[PDB]
Amino acid sequence: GRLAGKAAIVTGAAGGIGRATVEAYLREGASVVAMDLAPRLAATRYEEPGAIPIACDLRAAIDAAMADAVARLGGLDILVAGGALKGGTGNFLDLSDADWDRYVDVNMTGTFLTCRAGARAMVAAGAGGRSARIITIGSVNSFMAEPEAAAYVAAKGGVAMLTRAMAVDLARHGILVNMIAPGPVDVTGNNTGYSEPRLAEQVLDEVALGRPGLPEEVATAAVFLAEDGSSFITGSTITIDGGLSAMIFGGMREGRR
Amino acid sequence: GRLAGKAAIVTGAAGGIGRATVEAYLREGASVVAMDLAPRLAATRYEEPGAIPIACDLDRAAIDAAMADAVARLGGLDILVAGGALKGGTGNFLDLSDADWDRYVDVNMTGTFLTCRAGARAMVAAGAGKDGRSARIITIGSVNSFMAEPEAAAYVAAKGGVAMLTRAMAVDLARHGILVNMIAPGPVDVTGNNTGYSEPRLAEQVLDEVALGRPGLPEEVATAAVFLAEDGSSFITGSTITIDGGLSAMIFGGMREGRR
Amino acid sequence: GRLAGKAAIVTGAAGGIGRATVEAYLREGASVVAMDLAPRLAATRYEEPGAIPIACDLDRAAIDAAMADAVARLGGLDILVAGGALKGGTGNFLDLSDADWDRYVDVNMTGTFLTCRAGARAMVAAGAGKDGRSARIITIGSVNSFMAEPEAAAYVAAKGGVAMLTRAMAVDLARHGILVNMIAPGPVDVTGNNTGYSEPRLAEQVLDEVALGRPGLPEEVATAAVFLAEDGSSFITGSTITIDGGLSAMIFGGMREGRR
Amino acid sequence: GRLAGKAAIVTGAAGGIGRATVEAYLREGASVVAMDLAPRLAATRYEEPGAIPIACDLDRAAIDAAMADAVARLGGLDILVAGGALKGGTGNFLDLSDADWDRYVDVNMTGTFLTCRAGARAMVAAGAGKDGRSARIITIGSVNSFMAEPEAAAYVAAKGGVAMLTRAMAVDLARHGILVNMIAPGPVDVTGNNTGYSEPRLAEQVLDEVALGRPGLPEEVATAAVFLAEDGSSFITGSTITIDGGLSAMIFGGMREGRR
Ligand SMILES: CC(=O)N[C@H]1[C@@H](O)[C@H](O)[C@@H](CO)O[C@@H]1O
Ligand SMILES: CC(=O)N[C@H]1[C@@H](O)[C@H](O)[C@@H](CO)O[C@@H]1O
Ligand SMILES: CC(=O)N[C@H]1[C@@H](O)[C@H](O)[C@@H](CO)O[C@@H]1O
Ligand SMILES: CC(=O)N[C@H]1[C@@H](O)[C@H](O)[C@@H](CO)O[C@@H]1O
Ligand SMILES: OC[C@H]1O[C@H](O)[C@@H](O)[C@@H](O)[C@@H]1O
Repeated sequence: GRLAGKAAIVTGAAGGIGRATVEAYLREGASVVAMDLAPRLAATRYEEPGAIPIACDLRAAIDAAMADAVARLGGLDILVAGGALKGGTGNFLDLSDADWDRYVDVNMTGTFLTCRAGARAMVAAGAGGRSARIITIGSVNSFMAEPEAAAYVAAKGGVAMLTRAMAVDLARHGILVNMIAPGPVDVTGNNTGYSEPRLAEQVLDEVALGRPGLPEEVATAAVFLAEDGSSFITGSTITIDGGLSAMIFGGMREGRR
Repeated sequence: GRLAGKAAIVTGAAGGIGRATVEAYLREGASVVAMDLAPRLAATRYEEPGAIPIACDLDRAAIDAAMADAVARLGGLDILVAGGALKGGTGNFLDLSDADWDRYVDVNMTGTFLTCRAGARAMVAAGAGKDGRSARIITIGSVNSFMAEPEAAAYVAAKGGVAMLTRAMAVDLARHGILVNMIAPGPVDVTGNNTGYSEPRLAEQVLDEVALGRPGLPEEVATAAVFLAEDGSSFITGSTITIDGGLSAMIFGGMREGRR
Repeated sequence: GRLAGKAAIVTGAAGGIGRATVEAYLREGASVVAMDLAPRLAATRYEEPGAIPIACDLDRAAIDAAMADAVARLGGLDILVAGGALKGGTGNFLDLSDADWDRYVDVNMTGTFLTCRAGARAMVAAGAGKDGRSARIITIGSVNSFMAEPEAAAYVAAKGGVAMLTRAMAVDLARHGILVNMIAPGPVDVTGNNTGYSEPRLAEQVLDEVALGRPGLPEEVATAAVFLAEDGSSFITGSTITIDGGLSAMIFGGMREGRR
Repeated sequence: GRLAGKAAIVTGAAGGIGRATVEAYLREGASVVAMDLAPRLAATRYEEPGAIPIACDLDRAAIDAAMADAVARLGGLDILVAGGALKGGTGNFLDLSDADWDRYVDVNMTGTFLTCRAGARAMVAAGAGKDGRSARIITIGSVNSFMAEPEAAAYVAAKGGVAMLTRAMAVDLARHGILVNMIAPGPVDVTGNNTGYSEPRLAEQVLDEVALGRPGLPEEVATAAVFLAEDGSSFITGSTITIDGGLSAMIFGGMREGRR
């Protein structure tokens, strides 16, 4: 396997993308801690065996969970920071302090705290001929805004520049740092995530491939960015969006018109 | 003047860029509130007359109070320039403390959010759009909103936050007659002394990395704040004007003829 | 006027954006050559007086001849706006012919290169930088310089070409006192008739994809050509000013309140 | 192997990146045509067996002939890597000749267009999509697709062209079951000798501007060509994978701890 013998922590590991990443990592020979909220971990099953579940709460909690995870793995080669609150709130005019703080604190500051803890553990465990790997999960919303979700969109721009600042500062310490930017991803397991009629029409217009992605289609990039061969890739984004961010006036194309 | 009769609030108005913007706005016929920390306002003079100083503190209670007072004194609000910002690095990301992280995110990202939400609500209350013309929000980000300097992860992250906040604001506020854009400065000498980038290793890297081979002046950034606030810029929203002497356009600038 | 005493060439000067730029430049005190095809110049009127018409054809021989004549009549060159462009799509990439490819690349990419090389040489010959101020090259790209419309691969490719040409020119010409920037318009109605984007499916997609919910006017683009040509923009080079009503800032605009 | 049973054409297959890609593709179970100039193919050896060499001249007649022959021998086409490219600078933009311009645009932009149009038509003819899996076009651009090096305006312009071509292809070919992406390498040492970036001023600027402080190896780029060609990458189209050791992510790298 392409990750044979590597120690990995995946946060948000109960959710769609996090879950698909745990499974792809186990399948490629890694030892994997799956970190998420206690209830969620309780309620999930993985199609691959070997996952070490560890409950956490995306500051004291984060440090405790990360220390425990590194203790059980005997080190740390790979961090996938997949923990994230999703969803919109309404127009920016009515955006409350509580909604702002929740998205910024959970998504931006939570990812910072997790990645600082991970990076320090990687250095302590001797990162660097080969390099440790930090992988953040951002969004096409790290670059272009959806309506009525200013707190989530701002946080994602924060995560994108955090990723680049981390790449720059951690290069000397033998750690490579990159982001994965998914477009729409159906996480229902049911093919019902984007089935609301107006939403399904706009997916057909705005995504070149005309559909949402599956979690497995994102996890594959997390393997690519964790493997030995990706040793000159740092500070970059792998965008996984079926052409969403590449296209304008996609509603006018042949086949849609 | 190009801003004749418009009501403007400029935050960070004691600092270099904020100060140059207050002066350009007064020169172009606007009524201007200059907002900054009380001490700083006390210690500044403007080369143009008419500025209405109002002390503020980018808590949240403070921001609302200062904005309400500002709008009361202006009799409305057409233009907001959110220039308040903590600058500077801390050290390597490995040693970045919770306190430094929180301070940059809370002051630069959340402070800009709180100021812009207050501003936007005041603009709507004052009838933005009603005569066919649009109110204007202008945020000051940085080349660090797109590319990272070393040893400043908290500041760089916050600037990415401000860049996407700006685009989310543009999208949501278009229906309310408000246009929202960012100005992204590269290196800007704010000493008044031409000494801001004079440390020898730094001055060498400015010569290599900036195509024009020098730092900018605050006035060179203020000119874009006038452009983005004027009536003519009525189809410009969700965009960035980058003011960096070619920094973000160039790679291997140390190899160019004249440098090598 | 903001361009008082400056010598400017505007190419594509019969067309919408080029015409609006000639008029804004005359209104701001510049001496202006209007360059375009002979027939088109014959068929156009400007709402401002003073334009020096000069026919051209974006041969290479033609471009040099026209530029030499223009510079002779102006007595120098401070400002070039390279607005000449073939627009329009062809069909799916699978069926894109050699003739359509060559025509879009040759006219839009190479024609902009030839015009800007001639302009830059003339600017240096006329002493660009000598008075501490810089000459200015302004290219007209598109949102298609960064994101692709369907069924227009030749036009889209050429626009990405022009975007990178612009940056390469910024880097190489900084030492010669010339600043180089691009303007990237989104949809612009050039009918004078409010009928450019009136086909019903198209009008629906403009409402969905443009935050301001309409096409721009030529005048809304020209305003940036003045900003980029004036003395105050002296630290701005290698950049893009995007004028698209939020098109490139937004995704899933069809879902927003007021549209769904 | 991850490409087991797939038919691939790799152009520029004698050169560093193209060679490393042919080898990685053979190692992952693909049948591979290696396309390049006749002399170069004659002079190269691959560390893996199975390559089908086919001479070509990125010569429009030549391209079609070589591609028809390649598809005939493979019995179809699942994967195209368009790696053919002229590299190198010329001098300042002011002195850039028509002949250098045309050679870079014609070989790098137009040659990539002709190759990819041929490839895409073959892929459709061979039934791309029928089994629910998609054919794959991979273009080799550069960090110069986005930011300019000095003294290489023709090469840089062409790379911006190839970047936007890639996106226009992604958009138009999605309905035909083909995914299209670019790989953007930073500095890559293609000497086999660790001498590519050894000139002292250059080596110094690589240390300053690349976060990893070195050039890449061809193998470090080829790995992304495998990723983009495999079945798992089925939601990735219109994108860029940048492989540059942090070059495009960083500013003022010369100031970082360990360098200053
Ligand atoms: C606001 C929000 O939570 N957006 C989701 C998803 O709903 C979107 O489809 C996707 C990008 O379109 O971003 C996100 O992953
Ligand atoms: C970290 C920080 O505060 N950066 C400053 C300044 O020091 C830099 O020169 C400039 C970007 O280069 O950004 C900023 O305006
Ligand atoms: C194919 C083409 O020429 N595109 C035009 C115009 O049709 C579009 O509306 C505009 C914005 O997409 O780009 C362009 O200026
Ligand atoms: C001039 C030129 O052809 N640029 C090449 C290469 O020489 C550079 O090292 C690389 C990184 O700048 O870009 C390119 O791939
Ligand atoms: O010229 C300074 C330069 O720093 C880097 O090398 C790159 O990220 C460029 O984009 C930036 O412009």
